[PDB]
Amino acid sequence: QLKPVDALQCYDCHTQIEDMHVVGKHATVNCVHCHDATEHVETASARRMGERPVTHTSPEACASCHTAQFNSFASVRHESHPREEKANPRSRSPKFDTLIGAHGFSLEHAEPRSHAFMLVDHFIVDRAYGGRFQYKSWQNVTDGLGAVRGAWTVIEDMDPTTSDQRRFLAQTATAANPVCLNCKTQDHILDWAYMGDEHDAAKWARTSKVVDFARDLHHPVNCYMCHDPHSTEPRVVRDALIHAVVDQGLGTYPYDEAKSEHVTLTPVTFQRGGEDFRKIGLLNVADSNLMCGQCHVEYNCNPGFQQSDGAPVGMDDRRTNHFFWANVFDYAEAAKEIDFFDFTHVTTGAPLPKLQHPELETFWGSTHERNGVTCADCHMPRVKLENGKEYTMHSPRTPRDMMNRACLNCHDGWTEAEAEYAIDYIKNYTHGKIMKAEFWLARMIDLFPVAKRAGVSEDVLNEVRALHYDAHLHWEWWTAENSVGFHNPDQARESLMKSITKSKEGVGKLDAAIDAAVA
Amino acid sequence: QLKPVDALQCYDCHTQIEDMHVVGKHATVNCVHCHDATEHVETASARRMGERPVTHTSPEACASCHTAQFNSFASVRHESHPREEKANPRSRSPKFDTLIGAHGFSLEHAEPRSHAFMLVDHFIVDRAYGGRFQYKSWQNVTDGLGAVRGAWTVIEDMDPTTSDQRRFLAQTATAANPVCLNCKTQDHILDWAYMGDEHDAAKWARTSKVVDFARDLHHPVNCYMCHDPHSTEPRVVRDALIHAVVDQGLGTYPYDEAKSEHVTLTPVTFQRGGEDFRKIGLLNVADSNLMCGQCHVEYNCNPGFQQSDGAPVGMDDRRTNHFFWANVFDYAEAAKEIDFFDFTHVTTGAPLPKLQHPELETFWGSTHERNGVTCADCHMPRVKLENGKEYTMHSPRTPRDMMNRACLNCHDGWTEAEAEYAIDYIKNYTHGKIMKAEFWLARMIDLFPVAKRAGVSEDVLNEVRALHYDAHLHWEWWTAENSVGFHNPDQARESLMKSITKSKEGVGKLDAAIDAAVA
Ligand code: HEC
Ligand code: HEC
Ligand code: HEC
Ligand code: HEC
Ligand code: HEC
Ligand code: HEC
Ligand code: HEC
Ligand code: HEC
Ligand code: HEC
Ligand code: HEC
Ligand code: HEC
Ligand code: HEC
Ligand code: HEC
Ligand code: HEC
Ligand SMILES: O=S([O-])[O-]
Ligand SMILES: O=S([O-])[O-]
Ligand SMILES: [Ca+2]
Ligand SMILES: [Ca+2]
Ligand SMILES: [Co+2]
Ligand SMILES: [Co+2]
Ligand SMILES: [Co+2]
Ligand SMILES: [Co+2]
Repeated sequence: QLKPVDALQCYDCHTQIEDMHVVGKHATVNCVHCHDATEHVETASARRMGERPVTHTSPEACASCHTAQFNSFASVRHESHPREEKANPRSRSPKFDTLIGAHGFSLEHAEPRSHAFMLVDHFIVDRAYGGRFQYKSWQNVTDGLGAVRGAWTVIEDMDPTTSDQRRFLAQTATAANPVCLNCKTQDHILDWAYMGDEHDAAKWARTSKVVDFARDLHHPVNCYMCHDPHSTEPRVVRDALIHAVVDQGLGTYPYDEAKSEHVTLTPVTFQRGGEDFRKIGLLNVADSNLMCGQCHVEYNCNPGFQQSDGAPVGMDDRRTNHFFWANVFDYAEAAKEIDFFDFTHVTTGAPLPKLQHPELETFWGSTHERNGVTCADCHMPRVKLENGKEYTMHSPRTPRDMMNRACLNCHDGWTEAEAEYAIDYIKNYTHGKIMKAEFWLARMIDLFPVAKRAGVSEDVLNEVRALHYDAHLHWEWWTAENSVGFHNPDQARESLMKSITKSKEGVGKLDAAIDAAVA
Repeated sequence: QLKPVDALQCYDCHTQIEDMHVVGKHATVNCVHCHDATEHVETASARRMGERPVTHTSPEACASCHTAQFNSFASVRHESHPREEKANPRSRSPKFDTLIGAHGFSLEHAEPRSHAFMLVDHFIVDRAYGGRFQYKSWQNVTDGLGAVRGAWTVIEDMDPTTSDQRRFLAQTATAANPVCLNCKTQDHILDWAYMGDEHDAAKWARTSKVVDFARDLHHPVNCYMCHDPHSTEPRVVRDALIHAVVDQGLGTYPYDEAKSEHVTLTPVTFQRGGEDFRKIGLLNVADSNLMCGQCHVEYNCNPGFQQSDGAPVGMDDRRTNHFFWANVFDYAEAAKEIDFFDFTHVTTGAPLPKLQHPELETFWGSTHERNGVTCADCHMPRVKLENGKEYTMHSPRTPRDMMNRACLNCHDGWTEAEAEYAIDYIKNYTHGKIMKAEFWLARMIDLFPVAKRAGVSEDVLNEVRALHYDAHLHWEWWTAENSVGFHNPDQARESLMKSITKSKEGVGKLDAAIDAAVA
């Protein structure tokens, strides 16, 4: 090889970048590391892009100076069970098939594994692209580094000649859409307007042909999702998160006004031909809660339906790219606010929300969050070295693998066995309430066809359908959320007991109605 | 089983015991645990003992209520190399046979092993009783609990019919005498007057037939050596220690007057027929430096000779039970204060001191000692229990076995590997200097016969004999001291460098004199 460009020349038309670049810890880092802009420079004016310069979005673009963080970022935790289906007695949600009915998640919902695989896994999961995309080889499942280097080096398209979403295997679904990708990659960061709105400068939008968009995307969880590449400063880039914090007025910590003042997101808008195009959110502190909260939150990234009239809410509507940014007890109200539900249960006919990994919103208010602990403290701490610069690890994983750093540094009276035991006590307890919430909800769901077939009245079914909304929300939050209660045990406990209460109620109401109908 | 005695009835005559017993943590502990005094009570007067009560001196007498401490006390560290001779390229003093000459230690000087064996190893070492006492079987070498229960359960006497010290094997010596036993056992605590003086009330004294004494003795390092059995309070019982510290006013920390004020021995004297018989030294705090310094010090416990006139100093003289109570740099002067040396080197003719394990006097003034660390902090810490009362371990051993407790609790920036490495750095460095001090001293010694045979003058010989005393002292201190410099690395270094300097001077004078003599 690389030959530096004259950055001062760049600054002549890129004051917004200069202001970020010259002030930060990348002041000495030349644009050529991340951009090829020779023809751009030859052809541009301050008012005309000329040739579009290339922006290198590979995490490997950072590995020439930050190999340690890159290597950690690419690493694979073999102990994290790969491709393990949750609808399964060995996993999170043994009754998930009954509970979720014909939702796309019924086609496959595996447990999470290492970050390196996130784009790949998104592409190949059975629910996403109808089986269109597949590992080139079952051997490829191990290759975290190959995945980081580019999805398409390890997976393949069954039919590169067509772009339509269809099933290639009988038990697959085509739930993927362009919004999904925002939590898998930011390769498209310069090609996607804020919120995924259609925009003249945006190749890709909420309404794009997701198969064509998929083909343009390569790298998982880009290094620049958390670090501004020009200033180095901590940031978020995820549109829905900025929208929640800023546009919705909710603040960084919606349940703590002081903390929302202590931890700040400063939006920065970049323009195209003078029009607002894309945004980022500069953090005043490297708050991993927000960094991780770009993805580990409950969201819409899918069409749905309006609670008011059942009208479809398709990808063209911003509500299909939305963070609720709310705890489990506020979720129903948040969803009601945007007049939105995900799906109608196939058996019971109840409009339902569909819950996805609400780790941040669960973590809010927990003792750990109340005390200033962030996701990275337990999942992504600094390495420990007798004689080394102690950099931050970059592939988040269970604190079980690093108990001294993750727990024992703070809990200095405990042994590693005790700390793990405290984890398991909570997880076990919660999992037991999940099993009971599933038992009861499944009972209620199973009673629906009996009720309908015995001629139970719409009024009664409609009451149960209402209960089903809260029973479902207050169960699924917990199979969706991946800490099995650890992140907020009192909350998991209250919520799951609520789900069970609702479900028992619906069962009693169904039973009474069936017995009456039959009498 | 045991029936409690009427303590009050004892207290009528035993007023000092009452004072100690009723006020401490053994107030509820009946005399019958440690004494069988029925015939005594029936026969005693205010002044005559009458029938002698039995005192149970086994550590096992404490085990009924202090099992944890007893079990730890009896435990055996297998990794402490057993019966390993120091005069050995694999051990402390490869040139020891040259350096110590005809001294008794030349018959055997093994490295220390676990406390449980101390009395047995004293009885059976080749230098002690002419090989009279032997393990009943080589199998018995592992039996630490057996040894604690009584030496004579695991060892035997080659000739119970005679009491004279003589060799039963060709390469043994009969170095033992009754003073030795004070650092192996206190079974004889009621049978030995303070200092081992001949005394009407003492069955055993400095001048006793040691073989007869030996047969009267059973247990190692009795629990009551450090704990008063009546009050439970920390104490010492070793006469020569109390003599140094209290009688001679040298203080518990003779190099630190302020510390000697803060750590104190309060003498308590017990009489027999109204004359002073035995003493203990009650500690104001449980300072294990003083507890351990009952044994881990440099001492006389052997006949020797006067520096002034060469006259023998036999067991009758109190100097044969003496704690020098001096660091390596003050030792020569302390030996002069008692006009004493141990042996004449068989080759050089030099009067020499014989140095034995001066761990405490080495420890004085070390960084750790200065910061109030004690022997037990590194060698006998509390056990660590997740869920138990954490008692003190009671078989002292290398901190290598228990680094978290011994080192890493105070040195929390260090890993176990780092703390060991620091240990090894000092031991290696020190060992290196001991090997060089050996090389030079041996070279000096070996030159003496060449000098003598060349006709070198007594004046030159005498001057090199004076050098030998210090060359020896500043060498042997360190093979005697079992930490290989760790206890005081800067002192070991200065002193070993002094030994070397003296030896090189000695060699230079002998070489010059031999050269002149031959020419
Ligand atoms: C004026 C003569 C320019 C100079 C000198 C440089 N750039 Fe530029 N650049 C310029 C314009 C008018 C635009 C378009 C802004 C808009 O309204 O859209 C750009 C764009 C970029 C981009 C983004 C391209 C994209 O994918 O949207 C990059 C990464 C970029 N420019 C980099 C860049 C570099 C590294 C330069 C020095 C080698 C440089 N530009 C000079 C105008 C001008
Ligand atoms: C890697 C460490 C980078 C270096 C060094 C430089 N740039 Fe950059 N740039 C980088 C990325 C990954 C992106 C995508 C957007 C994001 O925020 O991550 C960009 C973007 C730009 C743009 C477009 C900004 C916009 O209007 O949307 C421009 C104009 C730009 N970069 C210019 C630029 C210049 C001039 C640099 C040398 C001073 C430079 N970049 C260095 C990554 C990296
Ligand atoms: C060398 C040519 C680099 C490239 C390519 C990338 N980074 Fe960098 N980074 C570089 C330097 C010399 C420094 C300063 C280090 C220091 O000691 O001050 C940095 C710093 C960072 C930081 C942290 C700044 C801090 O707060 O300590 C980050 C987060 C960082 N760099 C990120 C990063 C990313 C994401 C990159 C790929 C887009 C990247 N760097 C490339 C040198 C270089
Ligand atoms: C979107 C770009 C994400 C960001 C930002 C963070 N995470 Fe993540 N995480 C994400 C996905 C899509 C997955 C599943 C990946 C797959 O292929 O299955 C994960 C997974 C995890 C895990 C589990 C890893 C394992 O060993 O199973 C953890 C512990 C995790 N994520 C935590 C985490 C932390 C602490 C983050 C901030 C530092 C973070 N994630 C950001 C998506 C994204
Ligand atoms: C950010 C708000 C995300 C959105 C948008 C999408 N996903 Fe996601 N995904 C996210 C996280 C934090 C995780 C790990 C936690 C968990 O429940 O696993 C995931 C995980 C996946 C996985 C791996 C596990 C699995 O379900 O098999 C896949 C295959 C996946 N996600 C696919 C997927 C699809 C198809 C999406 C659009 C409909 C989508 N994700 C969006 C974060 C986010
Ligand atoms: C959000 C999920 C992140 C992603 C994506 C990347 N990094 Fe990171 N990085 C993150 C955190 C929480 C931290 C620690 C910040 C703190 O002050 O506590 C870091 C730190 C760095 C650094 C600084 C040195 C260090 O502590 O290791 C560098 C140079 C860095 N990160 C680089 C980097 C690279 C190269 C990435 C892609 C491989 C990358 N980061 C992604 C959070 C996140
Ligand atoms: C320490 C108090 C933690 C905080 C801070 C965060 N998490 Fe956590 N998480 C924690 C535990 C003990 C567990 C269970 C892990 C185990 O081995 O049993 C988890 C689990 C997760 C997971 C699933 C990981 C896995 O099972 O391998 C994820 C995806 C996760 N946590 C994410 C996450 C987020 C996003 C956080 C900030 C909002 C966060 N965790 C903080 C402990 C702690
Ligand atoms: C007065 C009639 C006494 C009574 C009542 C008890 N004891 Fe005694 N004892 C007495 C004398 C005069 C002596 C000699 C020492 C002295 O204090 O002058 C002793 C000695 C002992 C000893 C030490 C024995 C030894 O081997 O040296 C012990 C252990 C002892 N006594 C115990 C003891 C007990 C337990 C008594 C109540 C059962 C008791 N004594 C009563 C005088 C008298
Ligand atoms: C073990 C826990 C004991 C208890 C209970 C009692 N005694 Fe004791 N005693 C014990 C030992 C090991 C010794 C030897 C000396 C020493 O200080 O360790 C003694 C000594 C005595 C003596 C002799 C004191 C002297 O003049 O030399 C007497 C008189 C004595 N003990 C009395 C005594 C009484 C009356 C007790 C019940 C109240 C008692 N002891 C309990 C061990 C233990
Ligand atoms: C039961 C009949 C016991 C006999 C035999 C021995 N000890 Fe004891 N000891 C006993 C009790 C009930 C207590 C008090 C426990 C408490 O903490 O309240 C003790 C205490 C001690 C102590 C500790 C004093 C302290 O400062 O904490 C010591 C050092 C002690 N005992 C020593 C000891 C010895 C050496 C024994 C054999 C001679 C012995 N004890 C026997 C109960 C009993
Ligand atoms: C206290 C001042 C002691 C006197 C009196 C005696 N010994 Fe000793 N001995 C003492 C300690 C602290 C140690 C461990 C340190 C060491 O140099 O090993 C020992 C060790 C022994 C051993 C075992 C190692 C060995 O030398 O083979 C034996 C066999 C031994 N001691 C015998 C012995 C003899 C024969 C004594 C009178 C001449 C004698 N010891 C006195 C402390 C003390
Ligand atoms: C000196 C070399 C000792 C020998 C001989 C015995 N013990 Fe001990 N003991 C010693 C120390 C340094 C300590 C810790 C004191 C402190 O305050 O830190 C102890 C402690 C005890 C206790 C108290 C409870 C505990 O800490 O474990 C008891 C009950 C005790 N020791 C009993 C005991 C027994 C039964 C012994 C013979 C088996 C014994 N001690 C010998 C030092 C020494
Ligand atoms: C005289 C009764 C002693 C008392 C009081 C203390 N120690 Fe000792 N120790 C003594 C001897 C005679 C020996 C040699 C034993 C043998 O048979 O060889 C020892 C040995 C040790 C050792 C070495 C243990 C090993 O595993 O090799 C250590 C570390 C030691 N001693 C330390 C020590 C401590 C800390 C003491 C006070 C708590 C202590 N000893 C007292 C003799 C005596
Ligand atoms: C911590 C700062 C210590 C203090 C306090 C005491 N000792 Fe020590 N000792 C220490 C070390 C690191 C070593 C070397 C052991 C090793 O494994 O390398 C020793 C050694 C001894 C030994 C020989 C033990 C053996 O090598 O197995 C003895 C007999 C000994 N130390 C005795 C002792 C005494 C009596 C103490 C108080 C005067 C004392 N030590 C304090 C570390 C420390
Ligand atoms: O599909 S993702 O949100 O788990
Ligand atoms: O001989 S003793 O002092 O080891
Ligand atoms: Ca959702
Ligand atoms: Ca000596
Ligand atoms: Co599993
Ligand atoms: Co999931
Ligand atoms: Co050895
Ligand atoms: Co020795």
